[PDB]
Amino acid sequence: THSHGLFKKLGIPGPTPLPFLGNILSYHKGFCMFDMECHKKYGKVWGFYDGQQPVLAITDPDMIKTVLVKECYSVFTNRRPFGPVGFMKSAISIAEDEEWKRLRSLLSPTFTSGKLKEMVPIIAQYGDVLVRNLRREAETGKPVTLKDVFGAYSMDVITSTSFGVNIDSLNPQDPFVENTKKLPFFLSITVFPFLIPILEVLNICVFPREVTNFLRKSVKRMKESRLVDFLQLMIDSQNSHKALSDLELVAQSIIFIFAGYETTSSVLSFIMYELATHPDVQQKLQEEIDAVLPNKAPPTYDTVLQMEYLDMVVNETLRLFPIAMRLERVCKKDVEINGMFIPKGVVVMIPSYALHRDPKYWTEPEKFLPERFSKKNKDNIDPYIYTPFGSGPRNCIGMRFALMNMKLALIRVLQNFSFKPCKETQIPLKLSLGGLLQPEKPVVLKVESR
Ligand code: HEM
Ligand SMILES: CC(C)(C)OC(=O)N[C@@H](CS[C@H](Cc1ccccc1)C(=O)NCc1cccnc1)Cc1ccccc1
Repeated sequence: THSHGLFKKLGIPGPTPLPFLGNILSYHKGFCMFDMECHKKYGKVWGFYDGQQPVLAITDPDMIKTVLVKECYSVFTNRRPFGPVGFMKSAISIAEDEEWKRLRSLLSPTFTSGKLKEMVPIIAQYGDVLVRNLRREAETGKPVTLKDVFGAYSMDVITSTSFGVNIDSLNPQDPFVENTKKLPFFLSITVFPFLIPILEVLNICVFPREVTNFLRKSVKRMKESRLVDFLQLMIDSQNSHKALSDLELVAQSIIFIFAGYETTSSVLSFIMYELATHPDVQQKLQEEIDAVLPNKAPPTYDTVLQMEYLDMVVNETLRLFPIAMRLERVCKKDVEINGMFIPKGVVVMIPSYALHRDPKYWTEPEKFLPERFSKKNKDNIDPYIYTPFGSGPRNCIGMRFALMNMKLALIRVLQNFSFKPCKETQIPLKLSLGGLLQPEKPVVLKVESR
């Protein structure tokens, strides 16, 4: 301190920081709106402060490629630290430098296309659970809270694809549904991040210290009972890198569970909102599914990859609602990328949400228009502008699994039901002014049987 002269010095523009707070008062309308304003106010690069922490936004595709791919192992390797984490320091999304590179290696083969084709029959069976829990609400002409029913399915696939456990968590108190339920503080970190090590010597975990105590033992119950799913594929790996330890493995289990719980369910809710508020896209998708799977035939790994309009709908939804909002890398050395000095310790940020809604790359960016991703037009889309799964060595490892999971859900559900707005549906949907990509009011819709 005071780091607050850095961008003034480097000749990089940006909003003037308040003492201690930096620019965080500007987060009151949410990360997203702040980024969009800076992008129009300042242009291709700018700089702000989360407390004393300098953040350099970049929006040049080449420069973004340099950061995320070209200079990844050398400079922009780790994400911005947050804490206290405790033993979750060993989770892949959290770990750093060579220990991350190791965890990335030991867990990469789990996420292969071939391993994912063997999860399809299991992910298929809960697609049926999802339809019956839907019909019980459709036959009773009462509006439906999509996050609950998508959450219950997304919860079902996680427990199954990651440990073998098999519940219809919507309807009992099966010993597993509840510890995963615990699925203001985090803003006080930003002004006082010098207090993270304080909390790390106090063993306060941002992960409720009890959930983790439940699964550290629950895994070693499963580990010593067996002795097709993620835990097996990880136990099988630990049989050039030091093999995955037992606590290390639990920490990955925790990452996968959250990674694909609120994500899968949130995205599915954004897609169903768009398909209800655009009934022709919905009909057109329903037709393509009936063309590929006539007589409500069950989707397989290969018929899913055949559905091009389904892919367009998923991609365009993620353009509008990229649930990460930003990508970030901590610059670990004095570097120069594409003619611009970047001093060590700066956090480099890619404003994905702003870049997805930039009129300078998107005609009518607020409109939901799947055709942007027609095989005709899909080629003009800059892949360092549309980045819903990141890019380079540290992108979303669960990308293909998440696309596959969501699409199986949609096919099964669109085969059987159409989706209409209720009077209680929020149109236009508004994003949580807070810190997550979720709707302000939950998405509720009328569900009717075909
Ligand atoms: C629609 C669903 C999802 C979306 C849009 C999404 C998006 C992202 C993004 C943007 C990142 C940061 C990438 C970067 O920094 O370049 C990321 C990281 C990550 N994601 Fe996902 N994600 C989704 C679901 C999942 C799922 C289901 C898993 C399940 C295993 C998963 C596992 C991970 C991991 C482990 C990382 C950190 C990877 C690393 O640092 O090595 N994600 N995701
Ligand atoms: C800075 C602030 C306090 C505002 O929020 C964060 O601290 N958020 C990141 C920090 S790691 C996060 C750890 C985690 C585990 C369980 C519950 C919550 C969080 C993680 O592994 N999530 C996986 C994931 C989630 C979503 C998609 N794909 C994968 C989460 C993250 C974002 C983007 C890429 C990678 C991680």
